[PDB]
Amino acid sequence: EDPQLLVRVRGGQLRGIRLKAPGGPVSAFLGIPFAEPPVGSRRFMPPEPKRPWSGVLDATTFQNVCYQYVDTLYPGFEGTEMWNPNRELSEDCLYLNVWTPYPRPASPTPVLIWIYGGGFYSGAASLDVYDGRFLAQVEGAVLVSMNYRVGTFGFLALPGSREAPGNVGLLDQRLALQWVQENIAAFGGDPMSVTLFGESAGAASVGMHILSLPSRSLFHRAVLQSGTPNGPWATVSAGEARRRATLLARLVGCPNDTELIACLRTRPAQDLVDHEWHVLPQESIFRFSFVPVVDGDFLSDTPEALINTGDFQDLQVLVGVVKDEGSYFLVYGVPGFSKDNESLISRAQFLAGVRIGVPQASDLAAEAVVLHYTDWLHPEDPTHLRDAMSAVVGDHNVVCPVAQLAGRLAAQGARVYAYIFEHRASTLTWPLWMGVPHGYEIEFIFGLPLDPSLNYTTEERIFAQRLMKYWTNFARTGDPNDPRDSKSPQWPPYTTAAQQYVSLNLKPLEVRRGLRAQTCAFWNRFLPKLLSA
Amino acid sequence: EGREDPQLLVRVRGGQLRGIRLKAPGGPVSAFLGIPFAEPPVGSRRFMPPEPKRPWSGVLDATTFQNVCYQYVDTLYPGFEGTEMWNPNRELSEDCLYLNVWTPYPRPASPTPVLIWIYGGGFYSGAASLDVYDGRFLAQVEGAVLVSMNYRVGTFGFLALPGSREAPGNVGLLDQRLALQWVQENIAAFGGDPMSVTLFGESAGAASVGMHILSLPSRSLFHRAVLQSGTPNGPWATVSAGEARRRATLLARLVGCPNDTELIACLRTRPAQDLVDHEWHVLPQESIFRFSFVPVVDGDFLSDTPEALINTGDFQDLQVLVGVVKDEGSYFLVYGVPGFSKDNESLISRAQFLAGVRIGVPQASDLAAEAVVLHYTDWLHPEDPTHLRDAMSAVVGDHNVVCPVAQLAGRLAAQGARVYAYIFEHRASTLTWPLWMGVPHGYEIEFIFGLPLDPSLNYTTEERIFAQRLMKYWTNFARTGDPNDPRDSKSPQWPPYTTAAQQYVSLNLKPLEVRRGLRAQTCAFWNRFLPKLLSAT
Ligand SMILES: *[C@@H]1O[C@H](CO)[C@@H](O)[C@H](O)[C@H]1NC(C)=O
Ligand SMILES: *[C@@H]1O[C@H](CO)[C@@H](O)[C@H](O)[C@H]1NC(C)=O
Ligand SMILES: *[C@@H]1O[C@H](CO)[C@@H](O)[C@H](O)[C@H]1NC(C)=O
Ligand SMILES: *[C@@H]1O[C@H](CO)[C@@H](O)[C@H](O)[C@H]1NC(C)=O
Repeated sequence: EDPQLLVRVRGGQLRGIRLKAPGGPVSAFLGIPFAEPPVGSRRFMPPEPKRPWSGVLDATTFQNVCYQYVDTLYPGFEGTEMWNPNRELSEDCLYLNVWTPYPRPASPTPVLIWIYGGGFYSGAASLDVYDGRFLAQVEGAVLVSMNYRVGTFGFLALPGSREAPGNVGLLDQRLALQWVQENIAAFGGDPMSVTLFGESAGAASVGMHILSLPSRSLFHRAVLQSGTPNGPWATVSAGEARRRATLLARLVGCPNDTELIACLRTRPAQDLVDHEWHVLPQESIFRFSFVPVVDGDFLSDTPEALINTGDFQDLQVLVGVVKDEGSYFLVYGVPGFSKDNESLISRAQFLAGVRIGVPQASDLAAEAVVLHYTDWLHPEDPTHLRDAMSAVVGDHNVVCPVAQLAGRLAAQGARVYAYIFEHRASTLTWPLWMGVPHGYEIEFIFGLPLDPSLNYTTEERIFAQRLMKYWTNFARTGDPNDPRDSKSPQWPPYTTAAQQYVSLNLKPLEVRRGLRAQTCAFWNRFLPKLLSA
Repeated sequence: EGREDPQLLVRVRGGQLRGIRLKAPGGPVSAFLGIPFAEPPVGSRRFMPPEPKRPWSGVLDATTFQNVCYQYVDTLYPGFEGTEMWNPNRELSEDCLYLNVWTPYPRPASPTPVLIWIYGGGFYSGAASLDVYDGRFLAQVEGAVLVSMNYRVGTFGFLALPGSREAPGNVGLLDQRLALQWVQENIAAFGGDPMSVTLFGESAGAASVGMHILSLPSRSLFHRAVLQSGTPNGPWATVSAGEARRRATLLARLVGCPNDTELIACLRTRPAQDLVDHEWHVLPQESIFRFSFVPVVDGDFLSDTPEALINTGDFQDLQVLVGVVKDEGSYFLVYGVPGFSKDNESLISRAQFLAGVRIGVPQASDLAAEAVVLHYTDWLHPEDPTHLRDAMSAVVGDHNVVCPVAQLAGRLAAQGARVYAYIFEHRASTLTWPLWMGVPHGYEIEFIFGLPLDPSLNYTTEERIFAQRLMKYWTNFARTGDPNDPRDSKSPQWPPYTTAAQQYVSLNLKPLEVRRGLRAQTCAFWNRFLPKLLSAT
């Protein structure tokens, strides 16, 4: 049997499987356990490293998906399903995946580690969209992706308790990073060049690893696609975590901290997920029930405090957003919107919609939002109100958090590269009015167009290769620029002075300045003053 | 009479007048300068509403300009055409309620449309005799009858102890109403059509025109209105009865005069200069574009606040021309905002921009002041001295003119008014202020009145043709309620500003260009958001 598929890690022996990528084979090792199954009395608790095993462990299928809510808004429709889990659901989910060139790389090759999104409430590394074969085959890189516990299982927290101290979903991630140090070299990977890269709740996670001192020993570069540790959706405070947890328990019959969590532990998983979405304080979209918590442990203070004072003199970061961040979430809450019609909306609906999109907003601040996004040359135009409602949601939750993060990281000594992803997929299945929705750069970063049977267009293939090389160049060097290309489109560092980012689309690189600068001043500088008065 | 010119002798309701034959570039005009229309408001009549001028015997000589209402005289740059041209050019006296009349020579045989000019000057200065208010060119070239009156300014026009008989305030406006009454009764004697009367006025004068639109007694004395770079609404044009009462009793304390009757009576015994020497001293906060004594919302001349009246009144039977210059703000900065001067480029620091905002927007709380700075800042270049300077000019200009105007045009329009709106974009080649100030507040006036037609004034040939075009616009609007030429559809047309399309025209040396959105986004800030922010603080 094939020696390229046979690898010895500190915990046993692994048989991977050889996979065909469009222009070569790759070695894949799928379903490697990195922690003891967090079932039973281990539910809600920090993971423990995997006991050693006997024999040769099979690593050729994807393991089960962490237990999570499964979307039903559009049953059968491909643009929603593609995010739904494709393996069975289980609490027994702490496994990771590794792809690598075939043959195994001679010299040590940079590692890329991918943390999926899904609002800390869903997701899985086994999605077709996260296929690591292309990056491995084409760019010669070693790619690791992990599962982490999501929902109540990953982030339910009674802070200061021992039985549920919070953030265990992040600790799942952290163990996989320790595993990559202890084991990746056996695959050819370089433990001394590890890039984290993730999207949405993934990017938020990546950020939280930048902001937690024990994680900094485990990676060297980070990529934050369309998400941030800061902003309104990614963290709660200790007080609010305790409130949502004690309410979920009441909503499932339970019942002291120990008595309280112990009863939850005796509850079939679906009984907890049935009531997940039911503890949110106000009516919401782009607000999630269970998410990281400011515990003084993993997060010593709020990410806002931490980015505002940290020293990032060593860091290298690549941040960015898509053209239409907020459009995806509008169909999941905001009346008037729907994937099936044009979602032309009235001024009444737009006023109502802002209270949803900005649930924490007072009366005064929600009129401040309506007066800002309104085109007063066409104040009743159904098309502008629609596009603006989406802009509110995208800017409040993603684009302006990214702008604040990029600002502070760069100011505090980091090398930042900022982008905006402006190409919509020809394959895409949502209506035209959503433009480029939240999450549809990923298929291009993972090189999916290179598979000929996905019916992507030829320039999309050429586009995919440009991005695949921007990222892997970042991973190699901390600079997305080819060190052998002398074609003028160069990607400049983002700075506080010049605030320059580039646009990712089919045309060559174009350098722009200010990342919705006037509009982010409104969100980042003024509205904080407004609510606190 | 004998050997007198028989086209310069005219009888009015108060007696006979001898006028004068002026040379204009293209022929002569008749001018009647210094016609009294009220009893001089001296002595016990100070602060009182005007009384109609008792008739005189003999033939009154009306060939020179009369006195200027008692007023503060600017002394910022002494001997510099920029400031002097607005400074009073006759003797200062409380005896000052006189008006002037220009008419074609010979006086027209048909009944000619009338234009009545009301000068700006912040309700604290001004005179109908300034060289830029010269009716000789409008009268000669467009064939029109121009009337401009003196109205009392400062304490003497607007100091008010509301509710009292001795000082009911707003008498400065009641002067203007008397002159409008006068034009009704006597303008036929000069060939004028008392059924085609158009008020038109700049700044404080434009404000005044607005008060006449909003006051029912004035509404039968005119038919159309042009408001240039000023409004009755807005922050500076009016004060509440409470504020006027406070400013008056402090001015009394300041000159020695601590029941309202006894207080006013003491003030009546005070040299006119004593009052002028102290009016700048009762403003609540360190400000610019804030004026001590202005119209008061007395419930009489103005039944409610201007803001209330334009929201709710009917205006179908109304035609209005409104507009603004490009740089409304720049002139006021050098009179207050530290960092600004006519002699250097006025490149300020971000520190000075925050200091400035607190002055330009003196009613703003800390939070509102922050919102303004947040909005006017260029966040790609938040410390750029050139951008900061221009932004500071734009804050004063939008707060005080362009957004009251935009609110006025929008509010009138929605309620039946036919509205035309312009932005005046040409800087006079003869301008003496520095280049950074752009087209300052007040420097379209010389072009409406036609001064570039005077060869001695050293304008350009294009400025001459330009000034002719504007005179046609204004007077066509007086004649018809429409600045467009009937016998000319080739040249671009000037559409009415409606709420639905917010259309307005540029006025520059190039042909009319139609634009949409009178600072649409930024006036949402001032006319919509900031009132709510003041409200909830
Ligand atoms: C689009 O469809 C949804 C559900 O079918 C509906 O609620 C919404 O009103 C529709 N929108 C328009 C603009 O017709
Ligand atoms: C691509 O299109 C062809 C026909 O044009 C079809 O046979 C094939 O199944 C399609 N593949 C996908 C992934 O849509
Ligand atoms: C311009 O001159 C005035 C007084 O002469 C001064 O106060 C101001 O600071 C100067 N501005 C600059 C930019 O030099
Ligand atoms: C106009 O120009 C002439 C020619 O130089 C000059 O003598 C005169 O003083 C100037 N007058 C004005 C008002 O500029």
